[PDB]
Amino acid sequence: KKWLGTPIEEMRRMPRCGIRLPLLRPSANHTVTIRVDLLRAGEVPKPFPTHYKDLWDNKHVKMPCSEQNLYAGSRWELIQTALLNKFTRPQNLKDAILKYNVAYSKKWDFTALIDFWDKVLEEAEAQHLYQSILPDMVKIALCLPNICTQPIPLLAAAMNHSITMSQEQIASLLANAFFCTFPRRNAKMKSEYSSYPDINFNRLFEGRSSRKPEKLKTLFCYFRRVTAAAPTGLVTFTRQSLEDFPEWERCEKPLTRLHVTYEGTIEENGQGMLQVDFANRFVGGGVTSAGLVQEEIRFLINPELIISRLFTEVLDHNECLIITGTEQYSEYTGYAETYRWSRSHEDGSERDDWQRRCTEIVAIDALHFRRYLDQFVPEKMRRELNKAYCGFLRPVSSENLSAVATGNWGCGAFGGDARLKALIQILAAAAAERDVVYFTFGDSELMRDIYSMHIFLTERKLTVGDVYKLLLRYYNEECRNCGPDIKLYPFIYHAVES
Ligand SMILES: Cn1c(=O)c2[nH]c(SCCN3CCC(C(=O)O)CC3)nc2n(C)c1=O
Repeated sequence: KKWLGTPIEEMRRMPRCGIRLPLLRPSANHTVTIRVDLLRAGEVPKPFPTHYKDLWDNKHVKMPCSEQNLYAGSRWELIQTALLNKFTRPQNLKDAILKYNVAYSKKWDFTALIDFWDKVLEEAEAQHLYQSILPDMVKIALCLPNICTQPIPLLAAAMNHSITMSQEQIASLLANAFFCTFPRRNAKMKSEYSSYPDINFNRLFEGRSSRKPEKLKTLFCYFRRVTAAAPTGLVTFTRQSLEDFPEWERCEKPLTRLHVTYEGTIEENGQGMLQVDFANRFVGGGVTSAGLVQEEIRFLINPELIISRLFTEVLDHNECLIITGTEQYSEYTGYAETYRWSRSHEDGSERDDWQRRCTEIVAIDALHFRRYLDQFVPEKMRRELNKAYCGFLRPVSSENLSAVATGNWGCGAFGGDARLKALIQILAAAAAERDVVYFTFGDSELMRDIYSMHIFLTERKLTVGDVYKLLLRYYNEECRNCGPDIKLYPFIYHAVES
């Protein structure tokens, strides 16, 4: 069988399962950068306010077009002069970017940008790039003060706050990131913003990996689309930080339903579900540098995700980032060394009443384990449970919650055990009262094992706490004084049947 458990057709999805959205309005915990009274399907949203307002401080994005962005001369004037030149060769673009980044002219390498333009693209593609795409990217970047007129607060640690902005505003900001115009975001030894991810794209231009051309094709697909015809929708970015976490050993909740399959993907087969991003604590991971695994791929085919890096501080253990409304612009094949851009993608997702695509993605960062046994330590298991729980919980009735679409979170490079991490997500979803749709990405044996454990536990009516106590026993009996002699799932079967 290609899938096991509850049919996926019986799982809840957006928009059909959602509650009527309240009226979109700014508030103390919701920044809204567009005119809600003029928001209409198929119309480009109007920025609010009408005239640029600047905030240059430690609570807001430092905009490149700020009159306080100085070097004293105006850095924004310098950016304008540098970018409003014909490009005909990749060195022209390098030289332009470095005119307002002089301190980094010896530090930033542009080999991948030069190789892409000169050595990957055929002549006609290169010509289209410098005659049409790059000039159009410059124009939308330089339009920033007319597009992003409202200060953008930082989603800082411990903040429970949301930003809703237009896809068009995101395009202007991402064009600026491409041209590396965001100030104070560059120095390796920075104090300010040291707890924020990279946003400027300079590391996309360095080195000779065969990955970078594929990353650039994926991003230029997006840039070509959104400069040719402005997207009309909205995107919400919500930082969520919980303080009340379950007493896992005493939770009497039953497990919820499971669909597990070794075929399909989160982004295609989990349409309308809560889609997990296997994130780095710096959201987006290496998307703007060398990474090209699950999180980076998603940030490339849905580039509006990338802008979360402009304003999202590194996630603490009790926090996540929820992004609603990003659009898929590319299709791809493979991953890492085999990742390839395939073609442009026309997103068919419905939009909700806030004109957001009905696509909800949650970034939750797993721990990186130096030693395999480290992850069975109770404090580490509880950490992962609470992280997933924070990502899944919507402080909303269970009937209005979509299923969670996820997979082997934190496995591969971070050393997580897929069978443990699957069980941890199942418990967290149960506590948040959501069903689970689990993609094993080609591993048929894992699919069978997860299904078998799930139905074993549910048929015996074990609670979340019952299972968590079994994890603690496994640690104590097979890990603390110990790889272990007995694997986790066999241990559980034996303990319960005994
Ligand atoms: C359910 N699910 C996935 O699990 C998934 N994984 C990926 S790429 C992950 C390749 N990465 C390479 C380096 C390795 C190391 O360095 O250890 C580890 C693994 N795309 C995915 N999608 C779309 C999906 O739906």
